[PDB]
Amino acid sequence: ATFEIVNRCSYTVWAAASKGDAALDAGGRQLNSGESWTINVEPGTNGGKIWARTDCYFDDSGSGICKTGDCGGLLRCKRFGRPPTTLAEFSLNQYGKDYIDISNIKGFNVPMDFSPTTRGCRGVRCAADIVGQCPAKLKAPGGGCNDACTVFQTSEYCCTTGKCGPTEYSRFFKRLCPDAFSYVLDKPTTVTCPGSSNYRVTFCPT
Repeated sequence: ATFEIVNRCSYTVWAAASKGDAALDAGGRQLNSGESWTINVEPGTNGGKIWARTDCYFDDSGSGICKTGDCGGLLRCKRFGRPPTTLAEFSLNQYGKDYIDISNIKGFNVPMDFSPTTRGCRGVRCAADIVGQCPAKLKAPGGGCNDACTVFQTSEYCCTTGKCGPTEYSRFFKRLCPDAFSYVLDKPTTVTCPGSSNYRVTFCPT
């Protein structure tokens, strides 16, 4: 499957793509404002994610640090990033269907649109100003708006027992971005697309 990752933000981001135990394609790249990066994701990839990282410094070896979404200090991510990270999530070719969603379960850093470029399903977006409106206790100093599980590490926020409900914090994300997951047991906002669809992830869509 082809993903085109587009940075419409006014600032540089460092895109990342991983399935948690390996890079997808090159795993990461710098995207200046307006740049597009096209990756190939193997059919049948389960549990892939794409995100943006902000305020990164990397050396010639591709080693460094980012203020949001750092993936163990590497330009080319093999593992998932440190919250807060708005996530584009996908599982491809699962019994004939692709499944896509946006998630705020690991917080929010950059607004995102995640849309197919082929026919047969709708996209999803979270483009509200979550950082500007972020509750004081969830604001991340490096930028972004953390989820409550990351900040407080309770069973209720992290849904550790597999029973949890919505919270004051999850409802904040849900109010601003209804089409994104706000907590682990949120009513799913997953979209089902035809198997082998292609997609575009746009940072700062509006």
